[PDB]
Amino acid sequence: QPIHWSYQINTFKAAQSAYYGRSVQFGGKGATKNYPINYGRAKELAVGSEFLTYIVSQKELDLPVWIRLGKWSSKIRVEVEAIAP
RNA sequence: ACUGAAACGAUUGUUGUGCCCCUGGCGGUCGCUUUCAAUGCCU
Repeated sequence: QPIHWSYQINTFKAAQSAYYGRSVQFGGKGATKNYPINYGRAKELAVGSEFLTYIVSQKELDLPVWIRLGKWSSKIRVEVEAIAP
């Protein structure tokens, strides 16, 4: 559940590793296969955000206080409390 | 296969080109090197 959230729209690119770069149309010659050629804009969930989840288990659980999520393996602080009986 | 695996908004570019701290201006004005003195004493 999102408790507090914001979005950033940030561009991402393909690198020109060679000294010479041609902008090629996607599906053109030398570009005929589905790969991230050219550029795109990602609407990311931003640092200014907080989400709430619940884990239910039948045994005391050594939950990691850091996790990674998504397309770019991005860090989340997990702060966790066991809800007492 | 975490709505997954990899993922450069990049490449190039001179805040540039011209420009007299310039013009005018008397270190000027006033001012006695002055005041006193035996070529002297004797033949």
